This record gives sequence, C-alpha cells and structure tokens, in this order.
Amino acid sequence: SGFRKMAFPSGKVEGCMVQVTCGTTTLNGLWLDDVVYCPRHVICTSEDMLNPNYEDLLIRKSNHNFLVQAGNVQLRVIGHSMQNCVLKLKVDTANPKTPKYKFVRIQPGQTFSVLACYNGSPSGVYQCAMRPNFTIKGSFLNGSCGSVGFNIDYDCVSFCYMHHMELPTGVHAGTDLEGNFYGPFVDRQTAQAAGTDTTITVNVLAWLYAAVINGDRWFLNRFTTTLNDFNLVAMKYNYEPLTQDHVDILGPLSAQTGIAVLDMCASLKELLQNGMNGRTILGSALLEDEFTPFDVVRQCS
Amino acid sequence: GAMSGFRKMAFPSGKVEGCMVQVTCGTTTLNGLWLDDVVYCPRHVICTSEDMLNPNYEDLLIRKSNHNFLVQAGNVQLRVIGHSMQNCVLKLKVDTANPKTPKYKFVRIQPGQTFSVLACYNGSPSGVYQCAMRPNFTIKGSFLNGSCGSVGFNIDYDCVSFCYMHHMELPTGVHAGTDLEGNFYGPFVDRQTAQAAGTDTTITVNVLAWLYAAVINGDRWFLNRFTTTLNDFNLVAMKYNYEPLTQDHVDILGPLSAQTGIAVLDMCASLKELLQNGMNGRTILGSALLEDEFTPFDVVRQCS
Repeated sequence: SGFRKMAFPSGKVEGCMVQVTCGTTTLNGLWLDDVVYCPRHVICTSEDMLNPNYEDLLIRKSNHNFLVQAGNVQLRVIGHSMQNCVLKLKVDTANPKTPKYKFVRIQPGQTFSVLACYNGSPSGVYQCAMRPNFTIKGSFLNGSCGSVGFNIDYDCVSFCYMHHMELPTGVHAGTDLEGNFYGPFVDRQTAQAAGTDTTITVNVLAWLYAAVINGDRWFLNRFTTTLNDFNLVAMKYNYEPLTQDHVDILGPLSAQTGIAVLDMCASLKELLQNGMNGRTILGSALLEDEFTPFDVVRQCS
Repeated sequence: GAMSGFRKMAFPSGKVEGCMVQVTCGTTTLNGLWLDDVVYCPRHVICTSEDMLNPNYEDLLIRKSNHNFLVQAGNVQLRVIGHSMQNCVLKLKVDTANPKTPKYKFVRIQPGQTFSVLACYNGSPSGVYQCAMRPNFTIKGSFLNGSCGSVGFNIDYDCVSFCYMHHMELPTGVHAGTDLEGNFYGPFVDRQTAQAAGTDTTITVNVLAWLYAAVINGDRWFLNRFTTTLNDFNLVAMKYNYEPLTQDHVDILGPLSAQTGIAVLDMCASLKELLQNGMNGRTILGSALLEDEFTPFDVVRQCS
C-alpha cells in the first residue's frame, strides 16, 4: 500500500548535461556521443528575437562562437547544423557517459521525468505529464531552457522533450529531440499563450484503477455508461473526451480488477456530478491525472 | 513570477544510484548503501520472516561469518571482510572501496524536514521521490515489495547528506526507518509486532512558508486583514489536525515576514481563515492543495 508519484532515477541523464553559450546567451545542452543538442534560440540577440531567420543567422556563426562546457572541461565545437528548432553542435569528444538512448515523440497525457538544469548543472528531477494543451506544468525554478524530459525502459533512456520557454502562466513549452514543437508554439519573442487546459480522463481512470488495486473501493457503483454519454458529461467538466484507444489502453487494468472501463466511467461520472462528499481516494481529496495506465501497471499490478 | 506553477522536485539521484548494491543473507535479499569500503543495510537482512516477530539480533549475528553475506554491485560480487551492528544498521566491511563514492555526510533529520528517496529493489534503482518526514515520524512511501535499505538524502553543492534508510512497512501503507547510524525515527522497532503510526498532522510551518512564497509571487487572494495571538492560532490549528506552531517556527519565518511586510501572526490569521473556508476550486501557486512538504529553508533560498 501507498501510491506515490515517482520520477525515473536521473543518473543516466545527469551524465549528459552541459552548458552552451553563444555570446551573452547561456543555456543547457544534451551531450550524446559527439553531438550537443540545445534550443536553436541560443543564437538569438534582442534584435533577432522578433521574427529571426534561424538558418540564415546560423550559417553566419563560426564554430568557436559556441562555448560548450562539461564541468571544468571545454569541448571544442567542430560543426553545427539545425534540425527544426534544435541546434546540433558537433564536438571533438564523444561523451564517455553516453547511455543507451533513443529519441521518441510523446502524446499529450503521456508522462515523463524532467531533469531541471541551470547553466548545465542538474538541480532537481520531477515527474509530469504533457498537458492536453501541450504545455508542462512548472516554474522558472523547475529548470531552464535546454533541460530535458525522458523515460527509462530497461537500461535505455527515451528522450522525449526539451524545454524552450517558460510561459507567463507557470507552465513551459518545448520540442521533441528532433526539434518539433509540442503545441502551437514558436521559438520567437512574441505574445504566446497556452490554450484552455483540460483534465486527462484516461489518466484519472488509470488512477481510479490504482485505487481499486490498493483496496480503496467506496466510489465503485453498479452502473455502466455508453462512451458517448460519458463524453457528453466529461466535456461539461473540462475533461478530455475518452476514445476507443483510451478504452483499449485501460484493458489490462479492467481485466486485473474485474471492472470494465465503461463501468469505471460510470464511477467517474458520479464523482464529477456529485463530488467526493468529504471523502478521499488514495489519501487525496482531488482526482489525480498525471499517472498513465502504464505508470499504474508498472508501479502496482 | 519565479515560483508560479512550482513543482516539488527530488534531488538528481545519480550520486546515490552509484552507491546502491544488493545484500543477501540466506534467503533474505534487500538494498545496501556502498560508501567507501562499507556497505550499510537494515540489520533485519539476517532475519527470516519467522525471526521478524521477536528477533534477537545479537544471537542471529554472532552465528554469522563474513562468508554468510552476499554483496552484489551490478554483475560484480564484493568480498565481505568484516561485519558489525550499529543500532539497527548492519555495516559490512568489503575488500573494495566504491570508486563512485560521492562526498557525503550522515545527518539526522527532524519531522517536517524534506529529503529525496531513491526507491530500489534488489539493489536496482526504480524511482525517486521527494517527501517530508511526517510529524508522526513516518514517510509516505512507494507501493513496495522489497524496498528495505532504500535511502533518503539531500544534496548540497555536490555533497550527499544521507538522512534515512527504509526498514519497515506499517499496516497503513506508510514507512518507518532509521538514520544512517541505525537510530529509528519515531517509536518504531525493526520487529513485526503491532506497531501503528500515530494520527498524522499537517506541517504548519511548511504551509506558512508556502503561503509566503505565494505572496512573493503575487498570489494574494487568501490574505485577510486580521492578526492572531500565537495561542489562539494553535487552539484553532489543532482542531484541523495541524501541528502547533512554536516560537522557533515563528523565528524561522522571520526573513519571509521581513521580505513581504506580513507579520507571521498576520499570515497565521490568513491560514486560520483558509482552514475555515477551504480551497474548493481556487489554486495557490498553481496548486489545488495547501503544500506542507516545502520547507522555509528552501522558500527563503528560492526567494532571495
């Protein structure tokens, strides 16, 4: 018993963090083999910040304009190229601490750990979900530009996120490691705001399944609902619509507990319309939406 | 501002991951911490499930020799060359100093203080979380199976301060353990006897620190124009299962009071009203709950 949110152990990623400086701009970089990956906006001046022509500005940078520091060791930049919004700096030394890794793109609702860094130095690690509006909850004190998000499967680090900007609403926005933004954001200094956020329904259902596996069953009811009737109610509460894909993903939890997904949906519907009525689920008075069905299957099954 | 949407973070766990090993005595396997040439682990590794009701640790340990302990670091077996018990911790001297030993210290913490736990199974790190030692001396730990020997720590400028080692799971799912000198936190024993955590309370000084952080960040909706005496606040707070606030706690909040221009007792009156009204929809620093696992030490440092 005891369902606590956990980040992946961050050691494998800590070994990859470096400091990248271009002129007056300093941020974090990820050093894998002989390449350092970082946000392409490291090359921006205040003059450039509004409507920059990145590829044109970059071909006019000499390698030595890039200062890469790994601890007390300076790495020499021998090449540079841009891949979407990510800058790739080829260095003269392969990182001896490079773990087994892959670059993956995640979907909103999926979870990962972020190793928050400042000036190439790891500060802390936290677990989070990509929100349905493609932002990540977090402050200026939860890491700066170039900090990365990842999952670990067996001994392999799957890098899924790189922080590009902190928005004014206490959330950050960024890209995958191939430089493709998550969400309708751009790497320019312009008025950009996160869209209205919604609750990740499939994760709340996974969390209710976690509560059942842990013997917290007070909210279970005898009813079922259709997927359409549930979605009609859920959307009135700013919950994401549930898809057949989400129903399929919850399949193993349904089979393990003997509670069909649309049976658990009827429990959630009752919780939304009537509240918790002075009760808790897994010791919490609020419904948790940053645990995926896989996080539940991994921690307790 | 700086803390809008603040998320609690654990310390980067790399320096501790390099210290985790698997310790086996007969049929019992758990985690050990390898620092220099010593492996630290719960002394109950020498117990069977049967021994756990009434273990006589001195009698069980005298019967062991160095060769009864199997220590594995990855795929490498470490040779045990000595063993001694220090309170509830077993110390195994090994023939190899850990080359990954970080700069470290052993410290004993107080209830309300925070630390990170690197949850491990069979000497392998599984996850990391941030927590506080509860006022009832327990920790709200992971779902679990074989995490005994997993440790709690803080990191200050590349020095790891080890403050906790997991020993037991209590019937309420919470965890109990010791410091790295083997002294239990709370009135618990490394024995499978009827042991129950006392009623847990909210860490008031941490909630107040969080409210000051919210004010520094321009989130002021919960403030009121009242002040309270320290005793009137404690009379109300205790009705809500909040820890009583002491003059030490009032002193600790001093720099936050000076930075915001809000006297501690003035913030106390605001908390008293929050407890009365509740946070039904509203958020503070982007969170729907009153946070009690963020200390004044960290708020003062993050809000210079």
